Amino acid sequence: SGFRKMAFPSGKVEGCMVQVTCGTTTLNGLWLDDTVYCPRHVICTAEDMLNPNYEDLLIRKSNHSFLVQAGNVQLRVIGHSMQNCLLRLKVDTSNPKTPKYKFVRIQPGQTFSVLACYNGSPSGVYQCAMRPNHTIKGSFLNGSCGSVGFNIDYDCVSFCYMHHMELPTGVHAGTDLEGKFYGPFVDRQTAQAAGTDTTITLNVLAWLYAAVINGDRWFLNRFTTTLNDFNLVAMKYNYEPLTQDHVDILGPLSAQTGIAVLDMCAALKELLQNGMNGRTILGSTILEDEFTPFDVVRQCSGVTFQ
Amino acid sequence: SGFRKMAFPSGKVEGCMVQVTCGTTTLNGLWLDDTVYCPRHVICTAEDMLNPNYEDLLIRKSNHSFLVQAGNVQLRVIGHSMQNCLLRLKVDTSNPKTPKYKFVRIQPGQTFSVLACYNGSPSGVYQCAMRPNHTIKGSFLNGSCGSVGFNIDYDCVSFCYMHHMELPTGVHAGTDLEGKFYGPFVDRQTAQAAGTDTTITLNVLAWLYAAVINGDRWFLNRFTTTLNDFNLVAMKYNYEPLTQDHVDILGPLSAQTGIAVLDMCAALKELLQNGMNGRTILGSTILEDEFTPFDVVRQCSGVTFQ
Repeated sequence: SGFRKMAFPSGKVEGCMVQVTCGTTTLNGLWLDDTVYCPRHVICTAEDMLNPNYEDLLIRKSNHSFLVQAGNVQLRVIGHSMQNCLLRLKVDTSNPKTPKYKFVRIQPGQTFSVLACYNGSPSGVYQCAMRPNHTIKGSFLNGSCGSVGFNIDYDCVSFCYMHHMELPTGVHAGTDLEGKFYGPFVDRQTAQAAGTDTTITLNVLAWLYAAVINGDRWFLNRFTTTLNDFNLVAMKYNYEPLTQDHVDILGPLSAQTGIAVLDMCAALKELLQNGMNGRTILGSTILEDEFTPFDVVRQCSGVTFQ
Repeated sequence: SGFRKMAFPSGKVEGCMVQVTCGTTTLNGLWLDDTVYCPRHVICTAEDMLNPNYEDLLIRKSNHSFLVQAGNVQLRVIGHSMQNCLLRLKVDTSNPKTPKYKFVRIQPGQTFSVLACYNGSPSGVYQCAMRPNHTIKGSFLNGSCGSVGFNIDYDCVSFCYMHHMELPTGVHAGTDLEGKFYGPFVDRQTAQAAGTDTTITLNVLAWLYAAVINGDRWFLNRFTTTLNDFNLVAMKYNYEPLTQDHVDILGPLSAQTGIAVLDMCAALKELLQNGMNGRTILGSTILEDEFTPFDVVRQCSGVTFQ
């Protein structure tokens, strides 16, 4: 029982963190086998960030312009190249702690764990979701550029995010591990605001299912709804439109609880229209949208508390 | 700038988790140097255990009775004993991944990270607090017994909790690493239940200081209060009584912000009596109580772990 915003154990990622410095700029890098990945803006001074031309800035660097350190130990750079917004540095030694891994680009609304680091040293791990507008909703730790986001399946680490920039509203922007930004953001220190954001409907429904599996049914009702009528209501509350695909993804949770998906949608519609009347669900006074259906299945019992 | 709920990097603890099996009962154990620590109820019946006689049951147990597995390696048990509600199994191999560590007994209100584990394999990590009623609102499923809670200072892991039981309300109970339960709970099936709980005043105050440090300061006012008058109000809202010792613990945050603790208490009184009137504090609509003064100091000062 219980339900928490839990992250994946971070050990496999801890053993890959390093520090990368170019000039007076230092940030975190990810060391896998014989390569170190980091934001290309490490080659930029705050000044450069106003209107940088990375091709021109990088051609002026040599392998020895980069100092990579694992702890207090320097790793010699023997090659370098830029891949989109990432710098790939080949080093002369391999990381024996490299886990089995994959690079994946996640979709908005999906969740991942972030190992926040400073100067190549881990400070903490937290769980978050890629917002529909491609930003991450929490507050990052100072100097966390280069810290990465990941999910773990069995013993394979799927890296999906590298932190690059800080946004005006205080939200954060970054890229996947091929160096492509999530969202309409670029690595230039200029005002760029996030598009409008929405509540992740699929996740809110997943979470209501978690509450039922854990024994609570107070918010259910005797009504049902069509997908269309649900969207007509939910979209008035800034919720992402719900699609049949989303409905299909909720199949397993629906089968485990005996509550048809559209019946749970009728419950959510009422919660949006009438509020929670001072009550809580899974300890929260507001509807939570940072747990995917997969997160709920992984954390909750496969046996509903009837 | 930067502040959110985080767990400590779990790598150092992941390297200490093992699976301990006695017949049909399998749970988790903590492997440090040549000793494996685990809940003594690992030696109990099949899916139940009403009033077991532990000292008697241990007699009919040989070292060979205990199957300990670290990853895919069997660890040969060469000794066993009981220490309060824990079993200490001596194994023939000292854990190569043993971190610098200490065993500490935390106090109510204090926080720690929990590494949820099943079959000796780490599954997730989250931050939680020891509730004033000596239970933790964790997230645990069958097979999680033996999972541990800890804090990390520099490179030293302070273990403070080992998981043993789930109570009727879905909250959790366990012991320190000397095998002594937190609270009046016992490792047997009884009618034991969690007592009433209170909000952790000290932590709510620490969080308001975190808010101020991060620029969220609309709730501050020009007044103050006596401790007694604050408690008269807080207690009506089911907040733990604030003591002079708690006021002292907040000294570092009060000094950093220049806001006297009793002045912050006056701000909190106003929040409890009038609510937020729509506004938010660090993005929250409610007052958070699972960040200690130390968590705030560590996070807002940028500490990392080696």
